Amino acid sequence: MQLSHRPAETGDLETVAGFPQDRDELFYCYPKAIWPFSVAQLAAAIAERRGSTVAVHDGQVLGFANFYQWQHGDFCALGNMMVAPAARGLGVARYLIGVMENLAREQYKARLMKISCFNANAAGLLLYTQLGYQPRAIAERHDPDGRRVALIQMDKPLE
Ligand SMILES: NC(=O)c1ccccc1C(=O)O
Repeated sequence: MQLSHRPAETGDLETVAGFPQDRDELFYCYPKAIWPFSVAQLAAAIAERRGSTVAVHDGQVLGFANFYQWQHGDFCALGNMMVAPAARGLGVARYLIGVMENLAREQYKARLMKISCFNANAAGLLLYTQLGYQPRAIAERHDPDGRRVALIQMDKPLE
């Protein structure tokens, strides 16, 4: 695994929009989106967010993330974390989170990163825990079927 990163580009959109594999996966990384995901929905998110970044290995875009909140001197909130199915479990999310932490520090002078994770996403909860994120609160959300879910709000200091 030899990873690099760069800002997302329009030519990346179809690849990245292909990463969520079902309605649940889309919900866990973009709960406002509607299944099926699309390039137009992804581009609309990018336009209203900051710091949209891809991770690349062996000439392939394998991961994407951005910030859905950003407050200079204060914090950023990581969003839209998506990884190519074949590249799951291989450190791509871990790598991108590190890159986004540096970007929050550098671009926003952030002292904290916030990550919100839906309760069903065990893999995310475990990874964010390995990376030093701590749970702070639990908020109620509703999934696309109107079922109540729990959004675990985590954070981590950035010095
Ligand atoms: N902004 C959110 O409500 C959210 C919550 C959990 C995971 C991802 C996101 C996201 O849209 O990026």
